[PDB]
Amino acid sequence: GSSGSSGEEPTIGDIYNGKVTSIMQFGCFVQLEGLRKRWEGLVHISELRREGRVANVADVVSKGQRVKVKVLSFTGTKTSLSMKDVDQETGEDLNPNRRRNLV
Repeated sequence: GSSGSSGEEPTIGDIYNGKVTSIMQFGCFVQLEGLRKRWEGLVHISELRREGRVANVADVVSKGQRVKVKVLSFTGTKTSLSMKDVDQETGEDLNPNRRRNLV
């Protein structure tokens, strides 16, 4: 039937609020809030700081700390999230330009 109002699943390009549940030596798992369907994504070490040299995620994020991330792409049981893209102040979109990677 003709009906949308998507909500259960996250929207690509949109920003959402989350929190770090597990800090991995590489990245950190951030759980999304609000959405009905509990979604848990992971933030690679490349999605923390700008093109440079990152020491460790430990200092980058804490356990049970509230953070703002953006829905990069959603596919089946795979939910991506970006932190550096979402300013950790007001949650503004720090992505003026971007191009797909693979289809």
